[PDB]
Formats: sequence, structure tokens, C-alpha cells
Amino acid sequence: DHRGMEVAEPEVLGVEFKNVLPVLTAEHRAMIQNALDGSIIENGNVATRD
Amino acid sequence: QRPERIKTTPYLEGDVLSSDSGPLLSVFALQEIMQKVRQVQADYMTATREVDFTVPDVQKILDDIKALAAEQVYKIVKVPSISFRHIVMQSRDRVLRVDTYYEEMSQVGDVITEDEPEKFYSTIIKKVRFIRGKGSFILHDIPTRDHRGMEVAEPEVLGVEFKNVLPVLTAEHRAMIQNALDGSIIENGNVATRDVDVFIGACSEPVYRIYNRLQGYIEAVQLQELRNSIGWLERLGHRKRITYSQEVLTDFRRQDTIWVLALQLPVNPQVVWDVPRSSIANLIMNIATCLPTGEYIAPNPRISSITLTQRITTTGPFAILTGSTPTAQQLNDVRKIYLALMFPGQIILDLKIDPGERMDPAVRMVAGVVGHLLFTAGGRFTNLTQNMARQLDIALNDYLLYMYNTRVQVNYGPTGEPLDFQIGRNQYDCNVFRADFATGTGYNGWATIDVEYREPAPYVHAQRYIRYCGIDSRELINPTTYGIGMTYHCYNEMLRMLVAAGKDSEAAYFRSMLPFHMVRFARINQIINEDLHSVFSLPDDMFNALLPDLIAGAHQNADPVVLDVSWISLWFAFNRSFEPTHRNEMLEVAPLIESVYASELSVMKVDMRHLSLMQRRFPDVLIQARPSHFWKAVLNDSPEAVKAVMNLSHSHNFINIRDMMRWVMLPSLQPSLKLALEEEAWAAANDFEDLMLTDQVYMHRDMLPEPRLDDIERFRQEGFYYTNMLEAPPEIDRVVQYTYEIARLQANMGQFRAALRRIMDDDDWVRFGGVLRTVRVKFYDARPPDDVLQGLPFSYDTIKYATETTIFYLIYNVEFSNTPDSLVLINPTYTMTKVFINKRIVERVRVGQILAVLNRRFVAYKGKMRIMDITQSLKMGTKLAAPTV
Repeated sequence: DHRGMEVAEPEVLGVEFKNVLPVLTAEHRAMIQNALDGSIIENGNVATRD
Repeated sequence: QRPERIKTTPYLEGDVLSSDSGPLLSVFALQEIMQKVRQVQADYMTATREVDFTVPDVQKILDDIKALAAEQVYKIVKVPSISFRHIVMQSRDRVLRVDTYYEEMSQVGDVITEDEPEKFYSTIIKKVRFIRGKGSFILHDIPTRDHRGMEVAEPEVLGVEFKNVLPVLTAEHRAMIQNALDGSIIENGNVATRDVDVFIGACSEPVYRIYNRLQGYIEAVQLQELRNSIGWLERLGHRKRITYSQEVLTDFRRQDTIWVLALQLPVNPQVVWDVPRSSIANLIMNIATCLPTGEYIAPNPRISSITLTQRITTTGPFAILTGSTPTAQQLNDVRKIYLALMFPGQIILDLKIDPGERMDPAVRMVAGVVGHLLFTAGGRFTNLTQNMARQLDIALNDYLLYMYNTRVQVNYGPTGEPLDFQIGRNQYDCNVFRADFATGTGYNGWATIDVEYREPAPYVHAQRYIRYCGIDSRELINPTTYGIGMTYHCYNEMLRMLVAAGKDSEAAYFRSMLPFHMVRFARINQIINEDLHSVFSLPDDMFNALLPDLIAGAHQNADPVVLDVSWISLWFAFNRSFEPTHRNEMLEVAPLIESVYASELSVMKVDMRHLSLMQRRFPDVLIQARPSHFWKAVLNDSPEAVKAVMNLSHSHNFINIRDMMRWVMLPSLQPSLKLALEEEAWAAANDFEDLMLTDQVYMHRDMLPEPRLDDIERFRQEGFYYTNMLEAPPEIDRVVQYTYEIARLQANMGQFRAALRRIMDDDDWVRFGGVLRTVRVKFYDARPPDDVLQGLPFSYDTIKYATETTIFYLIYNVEFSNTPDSLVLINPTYTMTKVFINKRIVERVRVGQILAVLNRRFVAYKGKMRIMDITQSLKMGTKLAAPTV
């Protein structure tokens, strides 16, 4: 959760980039850290389910 | 003892076969639902979270709910809490008074952090219950004394502790404190027969608000609010037909006793029926507290057999089915049927297809005829699923066509549905016995009005009166027709087509059982709408839509529990009656259970309705706040017996975030003493300085005061002290406003420590607001440690923004052997963190205004007054002398 909306974890994305995060600089570390709070989970519907 | 339980003719007298009870079927119904999900989850490849379906002890829960009605939210003391302490300094004309409530409030909850929102939610809920627990007393039998003819109050019951400032006074000051101490007189104390002692005390403000509301509850809730509760219980005993005593209740209050009543008897049933996914938990509670203890009864053995001389005897048609016995499994399925008839729409049935059994084919064919005149698939409710209505027609379709006598003619129709022909000589149309759930054509309720409405019920939400097969329960004491003409419509058409189908010997067996069969349904109608009438029954706006949602196949929040019976259990359920003998053991303590459990839910809902607004008021501390976090924070500080009622059907694992939020928004409450006291704790906790946790924490570089002392006695009388407690916030200029998001972005790039240095070198301020901080108060006499001096509002681990922040009070201690320029150093000591609170916690007050704090008014019952409790006397079976007009 983040500010009252569900956000998917970075493991459920199809990208593995844990080997990239140690080498990033300061202006680039917060860029990916802010970008992971934009993967908002929508509560859709299929055949009156959730 | 009942006129409907008088047998004169020997027709309704058979053998006692079995017996059920209240708490036997309730554990059995819970065992059978959870055995269905553990069967099919272990037969197919499922994928879900591992949850165990254990059956609890339903009897042990009700003995804990009834034990909850014996507690006391209030308490009785003689002396109130102290609420004000003093600290004597090196001076002898000025001291400083410390409010002990704001000292104690700091050490209640955990340290508030910005990472864990579940601990913050539990922090507020422990500080709120601390206010209710500290401000609920009655002040029975306070001590007094006499002075100048007056009766002044004792210095013990005053909320001031000042016994340490006595020896540091002069002779001109001990008289003024003593004369002001003897001014706290008792109002009109010289008259006798008062029954109350009233004076002027002193206490903190949030503790005083709870004291006035608890006294204000005893101000009004008295005999008339007791007379309404027992007056309502007569309208429930009049419907359930209990037996009263000869003894009555007079409304004579003794002059010495004071009654305290914490519960109200008309329970608002919308509180109970709003718990999310509790449509199975309320059924089990309904059986475990209202179902009578009965015993089945077989029909008379002379019904199916007539003996003429000695060997000339008449043979019954179903002789092999009468000479059978139920096994261990096929007797539980009889209890599954009679649990689906007493609760009409709530429990429906199915077929239980298994290949382990091996029966005659004639058992199935006779179980379609019995099922078509025992159950009900009418237009108002149903006892069976839309599948078993189909499988009970192919059973009847194979019965009418399998003719073992000479064949009667049969004209099939154009379609291919079952029960579509015109059997017999007179050509009875057999199409009407196919099921049709909009009119109910094959089963009971065909031409019968089976649910009616009468005079208004005691419980306001369940007004209906169930009438199986058109038999009002008054027909057993004041009948309508003769012995022969006891007939309803669905049974009457089954007999006039079994004659047409050539089976005129099987029509004779069902015609002679018809006065027995209707008397069974007169007993069931006496148990449904007269004994099973509680809060846990289904309200009308849920019951009237149970059928057309099953047809349309929509999502419903009261899905019927689907049990499953065998094939031969249709026949064994035909030959029983369930004649009740004793009523339930806790039928008389039933309204007190349902008024405690529905009242603690009102404490749970209000405690969530205030915590749910905590995110929008401070969105920087509750960043990771999911609305299940404050669900756990109220359920942990809740009575353990109430939580066991909500989770009988294991509903605490299948509940999502748009269901536990909709229950919070639903308006329904039950007023009690705890709810009327918890609400005034929350109304006095919206300031958030009564919780001692703030957000306006400034930061300013400042020097410790190093005063030059020239006269030891003159400097001692000043009472010099330093503190970082700001008496007023700074100006609107000369301050910068950092937030949480700005101070964390600058700390990632390393530009934050170079930004605080420029503002501190400019001799300005900086506010770290936005987040909340737990604050403590400390007192020191020597030099404090450097972690208290140089404590910053932020810290590292890439920053920690909600660091715990203390307030200190440095009291300077000197002596005669000090140099006049002793404690002047070469490099100063810098203190940074300053906190504004807008609450007069510690103020330096002189001796002349010590007793200027008594401004609250207390009353006190005398020693001859008594405090009894009458909430345990809300039992059902008691009559009062002058009833309610």
C-alpha cells in the first residue's frame, strides 16, 4: 500500500533488476523508487468476481 | 399442561423413537457444513490460503456472553485521583505544579513511528481506553470533619498533593494556606437527611468529562427506564407463552439504595444483521438458544393394519419400508430434513449421490411421492434446491409408469419433460406435478397462502407467521371441519391421481395418514413462529428475496446453507413428528445474551468509525495504512467472547477491504453505559494534546543560560529554571516550513545537512510538522545528558523523520560555596529542539496561588447510601403489578 491505493510489488513484474540497483547514483536511485509507486492496481471484474 | 397437548382418542399415541435438543442440533449443523468444504477441497485440485475448519464449543460461548453482563464499567472509591503534584525548588516562595495526568498520558502507548501503521492504530486505542478507565468513579463515603460549626472537606479528597511545601514556608504563609484550606466547605451541610455530600475539588479536564457523563447517566436512568425493559419482556413472554409465577414486581424504591442499569432491552436488530458475512453464524446462534427439547413419535401401528378374527389380517402396501430401521448415517439425514423445515428459506436440500449404498429401486420410486407432499417449493420460499426439484420428478415419473397391476392407458405429450402425460381412465393431467418455482405447482403452497402477517411482533424485524399447508396452530384446540375433512390442496390432488394411476391401495395409505400428517405440520408451525422468534431470525426484507434471487442466480449476502439428504431419509422423515416436550434451557436468558452481544458491537463500530478518519487528518504518518490495520487494532482490545460469535462460520478469513469498510459506514447502534461512556472519551481525544502527542516541533540553536550569581539568598528566591517548552510559537516570518516529502528528497542527495546549517547560522527557526511524535516530560537538577540536550527531531539509520522527542526542565541548584563567576565557560552549550504544546503542564506558581486550582465540583453519596446493580434481573419470566399503558 502507498497513500491509500494498492501497489504491486517489484517481484510480480516481469523484470529482474536487483543487480542494477547497487551501481546507481543518487539522482537515479530516487527515479526508479518513485516510478514503482505508479503501478496502481485496478480492481477489475470478470463474471461478477473480483 | 397445554390444551394442545391433551390426547383423548388413541390416534396420536406412538412409540418414542429418538430425541434432539437445543445445543445438540447447533453443534451438528456446524459439523455438517465444515465437513462439506473439507470433503470437496480434498477431492479436487484447489488453490487457496490454508484455513482450518474447526467446529467450536457453541455451548461454552453462550456461558461466556452471559458472564459478560456481570462486569462493572464504573468503580467505587472514596478518594479521587491526585491529578496535581508539586515540586519544591531551592526557593521558599515559588514552586512549580505538575499535572500528573499529562505526565501519565505520555507513558501509555508505544513510540509512534512512521513505518508501522498497525502499532499507531493500537497506540490510540490504548490511550483512549485509559481515559475511560481513569475517569469513572462514584465517590462513596468521603471523609469530612467539623470546623466552626461548619463541616469542611478533608484535605485528602482534594486533588492537590502539597505536603512537601509546608516546611519551606514562613509564619506569615502557613496561616494563609491553612485558612484557605478550611474554606472548602460542604454546601448546605448543616441540615440533616441530605443523602449527598457536595464540595469543590480539583481534577484534570479529560478525567472530569467522563465523571460528569457517568453521573449524568445515573441522573436519568432510573425506575422508568427499568419499567420499560420488563414491560417489553411481557410482550415476548406473551408470544412465546411462558408460565408466570404468582409473584409480581412493585415499583417501590427503598430510600437508602441507588439502582444502576447498564442495558436497554429493546434490541435494535439492525445491529446484529449488519456484521459482514454472518448469515451462517446467526443461524447457529438461533438454534443454540431457542430450539426446544423434543422427541420423535411414530404413527399408530393400527393405521396400516386391521385384524379381523385371528389370521384374517389386512396387509399394508408399504410393509417392508415400515419394518426397516435407520442406520447411524440415515438417522442424521432425518435431522437434516427437520432442520430444513423449521428454517424455511435458510436451509435447503440436495440428493447425496454416492455409490456406497445399495437399496431397492422401489425405495427411490416411493421417495418421490413422499417428497411431493412433505416439502415446499412454493412461490414464497423453498426447502429444496432447483436441482432436487428435478430429481424428485423423475422419481415420480418412474413411479406412476411402473404398473404391476393391469395397465391403465397413458397419452404422452408432444414434449419430453418428465411428468408429461395423461394417466388413467379419467385422464388426470400429470403436468401440474412438475416443479415450477414461480407458482409452486407440484409441492405444498399450491393453492395455499403459506405465509401471513398478523398483529405486530415484539421483535420488530420479523413480522411474518409461517403456515405450512394452511394449518393455523389454533386448529388443534378449536378445529374447523370434521374428522374426515382435514385436507389441503396439494395433498388432495396427489390422492385423486394415485386413484387414477391404478394404485388405489397406495392411495388408501396416504389417506389414513392425512390426519396424522397435518398434525405434524401444526406442531412445526408452533415451533417456527412461536419459539424460534429471536433477533437471530431472518428479517422480512431478506426473507422475501431469498427465492427470486435463487431463480435469477444473483449474488446474495444471505446465501442459503445447502445440506444434503439421502434417498431413504425421505421415507423415515414421513413417519416422525418431533413432538416438543420441554422448552430450551436458556430461553429465559435469551434477551440478555442478545443485548450484550449487540451492545459490544456498538463499541467496536464507533471505535473503528473514529480511527478510519485518522489517515485523512494526517496523511504523512499513515503512508502504508490499509483499512484492515485498524480492524485488528479494535479486535485485539475487544472481549474474547464477542469475537467468537462473529467467527462461528470462520468469516474472519473471507472478508475483503470493501466489506469491512461498508460495515463501518452503516448507521446502527445500541445505546448502553459503555457506549455512552466510550463516546465521551473519543470526544475528549480530538485535541491530540490530551493524548500528549503533537506535530509542532520546532528547532532553534540556543545557548544554556549561565547566570552570574552575586547574592546567594536573592538568587535562590527567584527560582530560576530553564526549559525548551515554548510559551508561544514564533512569528510567521523568520521560520521555514519543512514537510516530510521535502526533507526526505534533500536527504537522499546529501543536500539536507547543508540546508539546516544555513538556517541555524541565520539565527532562524525551522518547523518539522506534518508527522506526529510521542512526547515525554523529564525533570533534571544537574546537567542533563547530551542525548537529551542535543536531541534532534530527525535521525538516520535514508532519514528517520518521526524521532521521539522529550521536554526537560533544568532546575538550577546552588550552594554557599560558589564563585560569583563559577559556571561561565569559554565555549557555550547548544540546545536545539523546542516543543510547543498549548497545555499548562508545568507552571511556576507562587505560594499565594497554590489553592487557586480547586474549581471543579464533586458530589458524594453518604455512608448510608448503597449502590446495587439491577442489570442481572432482566430475566424473561417475571410479571409486574401495574403493567405498561
